[PDB]
Amino acid sequence: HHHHHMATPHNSAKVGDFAETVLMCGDPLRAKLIADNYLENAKQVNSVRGMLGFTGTYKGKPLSVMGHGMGIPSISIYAEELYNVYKVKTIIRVGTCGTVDPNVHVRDVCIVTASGTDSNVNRMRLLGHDFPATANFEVVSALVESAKALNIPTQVGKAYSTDIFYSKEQGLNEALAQYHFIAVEMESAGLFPIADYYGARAGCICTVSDHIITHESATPEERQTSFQNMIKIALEATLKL
Amino acid sequence: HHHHHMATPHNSAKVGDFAETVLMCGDPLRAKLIADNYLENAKQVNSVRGMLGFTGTYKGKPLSVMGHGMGIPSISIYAEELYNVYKVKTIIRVGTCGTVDPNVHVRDVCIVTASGTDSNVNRMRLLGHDFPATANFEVVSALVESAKALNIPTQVGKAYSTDIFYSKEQGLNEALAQYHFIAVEMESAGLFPIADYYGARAGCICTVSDHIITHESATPEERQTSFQNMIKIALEATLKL
Amino acid sequence: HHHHHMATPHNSAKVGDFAETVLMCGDPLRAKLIADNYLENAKQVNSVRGMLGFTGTYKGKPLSVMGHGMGIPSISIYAEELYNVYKVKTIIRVGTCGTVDPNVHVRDVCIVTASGTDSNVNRMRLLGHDFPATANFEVVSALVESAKALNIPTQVGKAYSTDIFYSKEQGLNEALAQYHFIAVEMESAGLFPIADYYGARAGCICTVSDHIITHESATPEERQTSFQNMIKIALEATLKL
Amino acid sequence: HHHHHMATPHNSAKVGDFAETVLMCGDPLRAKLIADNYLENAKQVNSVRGMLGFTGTYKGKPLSVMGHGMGIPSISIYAEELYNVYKVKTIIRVGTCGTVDPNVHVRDVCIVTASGTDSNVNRMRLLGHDFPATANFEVVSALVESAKALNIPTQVGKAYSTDIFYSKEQGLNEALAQYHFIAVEMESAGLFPIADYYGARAGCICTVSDHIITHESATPEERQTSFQNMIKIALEATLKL
Amino acid sequence: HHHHHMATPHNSAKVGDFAETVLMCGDPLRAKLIADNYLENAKQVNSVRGMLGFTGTYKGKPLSVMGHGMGIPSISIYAEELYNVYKVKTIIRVGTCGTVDPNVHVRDVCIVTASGTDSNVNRMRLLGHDFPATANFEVVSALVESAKALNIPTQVGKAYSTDIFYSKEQGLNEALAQYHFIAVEMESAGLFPIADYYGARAGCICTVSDHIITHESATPEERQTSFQNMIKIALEATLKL
Amino acid sequence: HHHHHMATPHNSAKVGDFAETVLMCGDPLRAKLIADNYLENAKQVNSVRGMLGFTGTYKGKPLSVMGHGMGIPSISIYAEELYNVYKVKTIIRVGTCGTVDPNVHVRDVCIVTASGTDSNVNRMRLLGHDFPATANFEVVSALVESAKALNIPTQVGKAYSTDIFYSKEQGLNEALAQYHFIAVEMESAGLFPIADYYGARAGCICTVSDHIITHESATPEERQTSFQNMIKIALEATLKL
Ligand SMILES: O=c1[nH]cnc2c1ncn2[C@@H]1O[C@H](CO)[C@@H](O)[C@H]1O
Ligand SMILES: O=c1[nH]cnc2c1ncn2[C@@H]1O[C@H](CO)[C@@H](O)[C@H]1O
Ligand SMILES: O=c1[nH]cnc2c1ncn2[C@@H]1O[C@H](CO)[C@@H](O)[C@H]1O
Ligand SMILES: O=c1[nH]cnc2c1ncn2[C@@H]1O[C@H](CO)[C@@H](O)[C@H]1O
Ligand SMILES: O=c1[nH]cnc2c1ncn2[C@@H]1O[C@H](CO)[C@@H](O)[C@H]1O
Ligand SMILES: O=c1[nH]cnc2c1ncn2[C@@H]1O[C@H](CO)[C@@H](O)[C@H]1O
Ligand SMILES: [Cl-]
Ligand SMILES: [Cl-]
Ligand SMILES: [Cl-]
Ligand SMILES: [Cl-]
Ligand SMILES: [Cl-]
Ligand SMILES: [Cl-]
Ligand SMILES: [Cl-]
Ligand SMILES: [Cl-]
Ligand SMILES: [Cl-]
Ligand SMILES: [Cl-]
Ligand SMILES: [Cl-]
Ligand SMILES: [Cl-]
Ligand SMILES: [Cl-]
Ligand SMILES: [Cl-]
Ligand SMILES: [Cl-]
Ligand SMILES: [Cl-]
Ligand SMILES: [Cl-]
Ligand SMILES: [Cl-]
Repeated sequence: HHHHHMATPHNSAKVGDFAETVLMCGDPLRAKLIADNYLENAKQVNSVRGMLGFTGTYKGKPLSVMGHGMGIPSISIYAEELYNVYKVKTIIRVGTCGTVDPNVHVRDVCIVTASGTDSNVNRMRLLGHDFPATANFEVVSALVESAKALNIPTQVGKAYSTDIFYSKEQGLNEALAQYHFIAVEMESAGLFPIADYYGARAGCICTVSDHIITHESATPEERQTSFQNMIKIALEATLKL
Repeated sequence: HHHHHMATPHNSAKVGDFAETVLMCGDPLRAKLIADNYLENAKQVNSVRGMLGFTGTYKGKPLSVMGHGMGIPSISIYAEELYNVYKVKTIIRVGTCGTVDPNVHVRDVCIVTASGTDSNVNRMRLLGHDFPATANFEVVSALVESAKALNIPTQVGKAYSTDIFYSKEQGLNEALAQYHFIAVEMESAGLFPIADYYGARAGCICTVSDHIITHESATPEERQTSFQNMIKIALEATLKL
Repeated sequence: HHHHHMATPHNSAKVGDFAETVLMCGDPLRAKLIADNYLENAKQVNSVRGMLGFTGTYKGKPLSVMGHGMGIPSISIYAEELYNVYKVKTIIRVGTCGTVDPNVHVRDVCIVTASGTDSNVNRMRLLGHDFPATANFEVVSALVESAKALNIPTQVGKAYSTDIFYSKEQGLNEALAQYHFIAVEMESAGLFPIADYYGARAGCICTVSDHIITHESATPEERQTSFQNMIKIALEATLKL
Repeated sequence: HHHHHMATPHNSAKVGDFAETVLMCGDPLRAKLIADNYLENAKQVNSVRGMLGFTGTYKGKPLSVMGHGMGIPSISIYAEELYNVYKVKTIIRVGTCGTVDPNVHVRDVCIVTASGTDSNVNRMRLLGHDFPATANFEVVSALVESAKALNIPTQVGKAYSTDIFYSKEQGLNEALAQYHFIAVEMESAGLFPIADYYGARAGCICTVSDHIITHESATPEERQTSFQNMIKIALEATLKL
Repeated sequence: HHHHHMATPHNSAKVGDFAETVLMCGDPLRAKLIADNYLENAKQVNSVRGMLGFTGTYKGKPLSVMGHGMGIPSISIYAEELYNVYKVKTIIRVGTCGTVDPNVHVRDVCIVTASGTDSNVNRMRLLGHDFPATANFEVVSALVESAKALNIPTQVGKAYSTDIFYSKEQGLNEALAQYHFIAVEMESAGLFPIADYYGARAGCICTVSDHIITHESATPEERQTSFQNMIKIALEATLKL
Repeated sequence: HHHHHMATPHNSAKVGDFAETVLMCGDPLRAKLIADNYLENAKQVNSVRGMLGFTGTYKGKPLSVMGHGMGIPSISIYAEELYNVYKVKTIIRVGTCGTVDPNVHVRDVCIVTASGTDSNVNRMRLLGHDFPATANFEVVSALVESAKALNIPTQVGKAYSTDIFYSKEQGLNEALAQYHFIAVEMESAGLFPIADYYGARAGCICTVSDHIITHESATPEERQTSFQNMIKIALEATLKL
């Protein structure tokens, strides 16, 4: 039939169709790959706007995975709905990033403790002041401990979520490196304050695809291996959450 | 084969695969509907991240149509690439919007002359000052004249592009209405300054899906009819551009 | 007698003494020149603070012309009063400007679609966000069509209204040129949002007196000819409004 | 002859035609009244844009008086030129103001020690920080001592220079009163930093025309008497400067 | 002798007189209490401005303790010097705080993951953007694990470092509670970015003295017991760092 | 006994223990030196946090002296309490400063008319606008006249109160010098608006310890002599207040 129930303007899943724990990545096609290779009992629960989402189990524990699109405004829509309408308790963003830090390398796995931003969305939430987009400590710890159990080294520290992929901003990379921001992406800084609003949990893990300073770049095969390592860390972390 | 050439990180189209004129809408599935119903000579030229794009002709004139995702950061990626890598000259954003204006109604067609925003991306381009995201006059005029020839009434005026769909901002709707902003969406304010940077052209036309104040809402069938009217205006406008 | 009725602190005209359409220029002595050479049935209706204003007819249609002084705060006083107390419907600012754009030349006529600014007055109107000072489309179109009928070429695009004539701001000219701002003046960005507040119309047309980058400068005779061309465009446009 | 030498775009006076000490008021017609009633040896030195200026002597000492128009951008043009081109050393702004302070009354004379503002012009001068627009102490003291010698009571304290005469700003009056701002005007905050830039001196004295809270208002005759008291204080102060 | 060597304007300690790990609290008299009750091998190494500092050992491991005064500017001076001149590697701020969170109680121990602020110091470090003042994960984890081993419950989450103890800011407490800020203090947000600049580590642990909403307040004896619990957690954590 | 009455969280003095006039300096040990050498009838009235305060008489007139610590947040606590709880009428800050002005020299005495800042505390008080931290004119005049009677030359003008002693800010010194800021310190800009809030008086006098540009620096003996000159000016000024 040409029409289905819509719980939100952006998601056709019914309440109850999402697990309490959700992995989100920017690319919905990567969400499908995760579901098709790591979940059992899996069903597709959303395809509105092509933003594929799936619910199943990982090692028997309910888990959903869904795309979030690119940028703070896009993840904010999807995450707000997940926490509010779908009653999700924990979201882990899984993704890729650039780096400027001189001691972070392509293929490294970065576990995000907090994320800076050039967006205004968090100033709007705290009377114009500085509101740190901060990962939940239990989520950070679950990711760190899972990586340790898997013998996968990790970088742990700050990300920077920009609204502008194609930066023209003189001095930005130098400041990010001086203060040891390890990951440049476009979303985490929008996710963490929404989790706070709902009394819920969020974190982020990313693999470095490109070094913005040295120009080093992971090949497609290296990116696949990096994502496999990262996704295994995230999946194992969900068992602790 | 498991790998194709990538002209950008987000688009597998080769240079030359996009026409000089492009319609963009947020929903890639709507881009497909536009291509499948209004273009001839059509081919799919991108599917990276599910962000479908197509190139063909409308009444014999080359025209592309592609999704842009939700929010300023997402459209900025895709539009920057279209102007820079693909040498596009004109982008018309086609979409839906809310309204707060007391004399704008659900199903109305809004032609955007400029768009306000709560994003920082334009302050970053003009030394922290106010940079109006302004549609190109030839594009605005082409849309206005096409609607006149089709006997479709239009509202012509300002939009507001927000980073936050799920607004919690007291007083925003009252200020938007007081100054007669006619459309609330999430993208135009990011598109117009990129067109300026490249010495190129952009505009936006949107149909009102929801009245944010009165709670009126277009049914699915009404939204389809509204989109048909709007897309015909946009398509006819491309013949003048 | 040493005292006359004052409808506002800045204007001795009685309500009804201003036509529904008004041209405003910064120099009150230029307002007098316009009245003395282009209006019939003309009377001086204000001289408070030397800010001369006149009401008569252009080709039989009621039209006023008045000075506005230099800068956003000055035009804001006079325009607020015109719309609020005097019930004016349409104001066209007529003036001179500088340019930094590499393809705009001294003596060019610029029709303003929107104006940026370094003033805070528009942030104050929209909860601290970006509020584009946007000309009314009917006014822009009337100016464009009048110039076409007169065979006078025009540049159509963005202005920048600064609070600081004597700029010391490194990088400003480069950013303005990069984004193709065509006119540098001091007032339009304050006028357009006031028109919006009152549900009324405004626009601006300016002639380039000086190229800020190349140092080219119109002679007094060239400025007179430029103003004659511009004023004829504006006057003819009022017949359409 | 239809053309005269222009030392600046806004002033036809030749260098040397302005005294080292200048009184400026917003209304050029008031500048004429001051010249015609208090100066000897007087000549009109500017009439561009109707912004009348005069040079003569007060009690034998060279003194100029000129209008400055309304608002920070207007006074900034004229004062920048006076200090830079005309080599002026001291400017005293003489004007009218409103008040919100519960212990300041209509007809009071206010001597300004510093002026707040809603303009961005001073942030632009100090890397975005707070730059207090501060009167020169010798000027303040000369005004205070002159008023004492004339037995004229004065209020001494902060002004607030707004870009928006027609305020719509909730809470502004309450904050201004809480911190004992004594005068509301539109110019001093732009004058004092320009004097600083040139290593020169500035101050301001104003008479209260209106109480913004109680709605009390000076009659025309009361405003004349107030201005007479204020101008005598300013004139006597110039003899000390 | 009336004069001693000064390695910095604020500290008479010689380089080498501070251990690589330092506890800092606002009250220098509390620093003395910590040294006199928990350190062996202890000596006073600074008394400039009364800002007492001490170096000794805790369970044999070198450890310093010093006051930092109240507010971001004060801690910034002392911490900058400790990392830069004294080559410190790890600073743990130990202190007291208020809370607004409905589920945080007087006497609770809060381990800070990141701290918001109303200061501009971090915007100045990151081109005007949002720079989250973020604790080092190893420090956070050491505090969490030490509290667990001591069977002391802890709250783990965000602090807010204000410049204004005596807040008059309507809506601040409501926003802080909505986003589950657990601790209100005046310093952590200045410490963490300095540690980042030096490639070093910092964290913060605080005990709740007052509930800002309910008005509950710890008695002097309760504050002593709370501080004893907190200091034992911090001291044990230093053995892991 | 291990516990005393606390009128505030930071001051054990009882109401009435502070005189209506107070000198404050950053270093509490310097407050003690002032009390021990210039006051009679003196008693120590506070030692909480080591922030020594004393009350006695100078030439028979009640006078207190107390430390304020370093930075705007610290002085704000102590001064707010002094005006609010202790009913103080006049505070003179006495301190040291740097200078960048080319005509200000080490050992000079600077009397502050107003102070700029990089803090947000004054924007928070005036709806986000520019609120000049302005000394009371009677206090400034008392300091100026006292220095004259003592034959001590003074510089009179603007200070700049920074949150960051260890500046890394390119261009700051050049802007401060261009606009003739004479003193760089960390506190005055926080004191003056608090005095305004309470309808009370404040000022500041400082001696130049270091020239930030030329690197000149006062020796310890020169700083002692400078402080003696400055404190005598301040003490004599209190007799006029
Ligand atoms: O260098 C980078 N900058 C910004 N985002 C990045 C970068 N590298 C990876 N991403 C991630 O991939 C998308 C953009 O291609 C964004 O969604 C972001 O999450
Ligand atoms: O009320 C509205 N606010 C913001 N965006 C809207 C609204 N109505 C339609 N859109 C449009 O649809 C997407 C969000 O659903 C956004 O991409 C925007 O373009
Ligand atoms: O380059 C320019 N900058 C700013 N304003 C200008 C410029 N050229 C012309 N005007 C116009 O003339 C007055 C100032 O002389 C301003 O009122 C503005 O409208
Ligand atoms: O209440 C007032 N607000 C703002 N400016 C005022 C006020 N009263 C007097 N002026 C003064 O008069 C002009 C405006 O009429 C401005 O130039 C200002 O200097
Ligand atoms: O509610 C509170 N607000 C701000 N700082 C606080 C609060 N409670 C404790 N502190 C802490 O104690 C000092 C101020 O008394 C500050 O140094 C801060 O660290
Ligand atoms: O150059 C300077 N910058 C900032 N503060 C200074 C300077 N010189 C003196 N002080 C003063 O001394 C303390 C810092 O050492 C601050 O409290 C300030 O009042
Ligand atoms: Cl992805
Ligand atoms: Cl589905
Ligand atoms: Cl990049
Ligand atoms: Cl769409
Ligand atoms: Cl494809
Ligand atoms: Cl909404
Ligand atoms: Cl003009
Ligand atoms: Cl008249
Ligand atoms: Cl210029
Ligand atoms: Cl006047
Ligand atoms: Cl003349
Ligand atoms: Cl008003
Ligand atoms: Cl403490
Ligand atoms: Cl010592
Ligand atoms: Cl509080
Ligand atoms: Cl001191
Ligand atoms: Cl005591
Ligand atoms: Cl410094």
